[PDB]
Amino acid sequence: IPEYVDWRQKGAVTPVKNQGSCGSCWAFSAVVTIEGIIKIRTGNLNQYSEQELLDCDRRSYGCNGGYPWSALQLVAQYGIHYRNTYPYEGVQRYCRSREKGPYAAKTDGVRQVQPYNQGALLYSIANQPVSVVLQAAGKDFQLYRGGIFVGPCGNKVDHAVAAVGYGPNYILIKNSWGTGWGENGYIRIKRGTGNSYGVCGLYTSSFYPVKN
Repeated sequence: IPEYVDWRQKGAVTPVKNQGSCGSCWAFSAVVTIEGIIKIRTGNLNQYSEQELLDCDRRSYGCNGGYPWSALQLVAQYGIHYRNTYPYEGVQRYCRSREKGPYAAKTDGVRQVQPYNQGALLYSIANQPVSVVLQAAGKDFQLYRGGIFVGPCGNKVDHAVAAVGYGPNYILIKNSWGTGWGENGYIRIKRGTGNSYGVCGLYTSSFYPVKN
């Protein structure tokens, strides 16, 4: 695997979104991984619906959090519509899949990366965008405005984000707090320090869709 990976540069990543005041990060995270794998496998770059997972994943808790792996499982079971056909509202509603016509994409399964392993995480990113969790509740993570983030932060993971690249010393993360946070909505988190949890517990729980 390359020294540098940036899926944004490769055309596999859509504009940064803002989840607003709804703890819909799980759905935002899952959707980056779907936009990424459809681009990789078809060549087409589309945006898909976070709102649809929010409404329809009843394993998850709407605006109160949820599971990127449950959302990924849903897109493998049923599929997902374009963002355009099912736009974000930042509130949980009725699942309206049914009323929007056929799904626009569907995957062939979900896999989990071996936890607590930087190497296994980096080999995944080299292949496609991956969904990861980290502790976002610390003031330092919240007030970040740029540079390689080294903490401080614990490992009480509470936020789902998408890893879209890496370099020699960082893992490149796409957040869902709009442009106004980090480096135009992105964070570079330090890697390669020998910490097994990863900085802000980044190697805790990482999944990605499979598409044949």
